Amino acid sequence: ELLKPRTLADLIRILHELFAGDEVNVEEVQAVLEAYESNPAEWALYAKFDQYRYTRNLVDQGNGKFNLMILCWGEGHGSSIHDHTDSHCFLKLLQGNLKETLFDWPDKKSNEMIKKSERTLRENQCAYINDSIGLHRVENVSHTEPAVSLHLYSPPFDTCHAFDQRTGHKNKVTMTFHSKFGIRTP
Ligand SMILES: [Fe+2]
Repeated sequence: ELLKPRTLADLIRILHELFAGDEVNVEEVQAVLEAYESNPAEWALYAKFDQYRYTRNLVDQGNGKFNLMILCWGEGHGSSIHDHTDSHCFLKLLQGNLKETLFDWPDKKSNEMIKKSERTLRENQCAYINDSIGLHRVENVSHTEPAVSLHLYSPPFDTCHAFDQRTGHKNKVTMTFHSKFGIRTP
């Protein structure tokens, strides 16, 4: 029975229960993420920014079924176009706005990937992506407001592919945590 999380802690407890089994219910997960009201005090600790690019901050390793991490996007910061390694990927805005651009999987040819769709994700909004849906690029296009987001991936994945918008070629990148449980990890 899905309850409203009062707090991040609560949220994380509910997530552990939802992931106790081995097959997830995406809707239910998205609904509890959406229902958590962003409270900066509760996650301030994980919101470590870098001047030059966005940072991944590990919050919870999830008894091995999922990662939960906070990302921090300075003004004009953005990701590349990427997939999610056959995993589920939820994303909640805790603060600010991100622009998400979805691409279709490139065909084997070398041509400019073309954007399926585009949308702004607002605070507390929770979005869901997986590889059957497509690839996406997330950016903070704001010139004045940093953005912070909450990301859940299940199962956890170390690496993903990044795509060249031009040719659609892809590289395996190994995602690195800026911090882990509130501790900076170079
Ligand atoms: Fe992503």
